[PDB]
Amino acid sequence: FACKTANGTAIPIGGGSANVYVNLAPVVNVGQNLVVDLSTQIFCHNDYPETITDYVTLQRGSAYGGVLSNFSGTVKYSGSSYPFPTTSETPRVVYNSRTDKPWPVALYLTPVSSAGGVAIKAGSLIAVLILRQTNNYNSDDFQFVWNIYANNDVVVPT
Ligand SMILES: O=[N+]([O-])c1ccc2c(ccn2-c2ccc(O[C@H]3O[C@H](CO)[C@@H](O)[C@H](O)[C@@H]3O)cc2)c1
Repeated sequence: FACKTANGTAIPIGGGSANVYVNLAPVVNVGQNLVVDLSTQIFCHNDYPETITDYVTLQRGSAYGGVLSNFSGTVKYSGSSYPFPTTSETPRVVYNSRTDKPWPVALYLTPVSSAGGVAIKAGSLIAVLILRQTNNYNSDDFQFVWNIYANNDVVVPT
């Protein structure tokens, strides 16, 4: 089991950490959601699906910078939503193919009532998402740590 990113970096067997750079909607209104879709950013596969089934969770999602200060919301993992920043580990998604498969995570972030002007700064860290991988074969339990950076400013109109 290993993963790769839309920025051309990787995390091999055994886990590790990578950076992800996301283009964000430039304007988000109070009462609306900023969508941060990681399924177009992070892709993983199973290295021996003939005999092994891989299990993958979002172990913890943490907010930083302008997301931490100016937004609330949810994380959608494989069709179900949970609070973000996270308060538990999600259920598992099965990886059962060598073919790249997106990691089905997206953040839905809404501005807090006090937000206005530049709410997320270009280049800044917005989230850290920990992917936990196990299997039905051995006792491997690996963390793939994804540091999510904004590529651009996000403005919340007054
Ligand atoms: O039954 N056999 O004959 C048999 C069984 C296993 C075999 C082979 C040949 C290679 N392997 C093998 C390949 C990869 C492997 O672990 C990595 O990939 C797993 C699947 O993605 C993942 O769960 C692990 O955490 C680790 O990332 C573990 C074993 C033959």
